[PDB]
Amino acid sequence: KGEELFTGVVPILVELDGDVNGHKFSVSGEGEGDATYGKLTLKFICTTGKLPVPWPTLVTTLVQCFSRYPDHMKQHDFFKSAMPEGYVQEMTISFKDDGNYKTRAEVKFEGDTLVNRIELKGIDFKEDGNILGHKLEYNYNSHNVYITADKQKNGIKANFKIRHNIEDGSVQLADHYQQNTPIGDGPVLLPDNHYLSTQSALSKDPNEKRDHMVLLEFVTAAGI
Ligand SMILES: [Mg+2]
Repeated sequence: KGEELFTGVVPILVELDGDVNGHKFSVSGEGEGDATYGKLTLKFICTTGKLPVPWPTLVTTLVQCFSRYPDHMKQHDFFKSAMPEGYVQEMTISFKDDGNYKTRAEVKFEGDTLVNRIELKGIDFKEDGNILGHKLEYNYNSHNVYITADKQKNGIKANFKIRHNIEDGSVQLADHYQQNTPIGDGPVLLPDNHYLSTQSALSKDPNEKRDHMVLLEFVTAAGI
């Protein structure tokens, strides 16, 4: 059973290949998760050079199996129930008045390591918009990820709106539509409606010259 794999600290690897308006890039991340505390600590590096989009726009794409599900809600934790075989996570991320990302990720164990492998495609971004113009602040607001069951796909859907702070005081909305489906043929937990309360802090490694992001995140299930 999947939740048993998450009682301790688990190493995490994240590998993303991206193309946004023909700008090709890759990101590699390493860190660890401790679902007992809903806690993630990761460092991401752009391995191809400078990142052509703002780091905050990639946070939702770059492992909700590390959410803390309170004991009384453990029957609603799809994400761990799909492990170790894993799940596919697909998102459409619609940036208001701008372009969109489409992502497809596979999240699964490789040995004792939780791996998130992602392909991201971004299209129809404005050259001097907040994304390609790098007008987003290097910070991150707290959000609720609203989860519903998708019985016919044996999985879940999520809907939420990320509020990215713009450097002039305004907000760039990024609407998210998410679908997750198990990779394996074993049974999974199909949840009642609930949400994940997520808090994220972005920072820099003072000794790192590559383009990078240090992320500390807490994710807690609620709403039941
Ligand atoms: Mg077109």
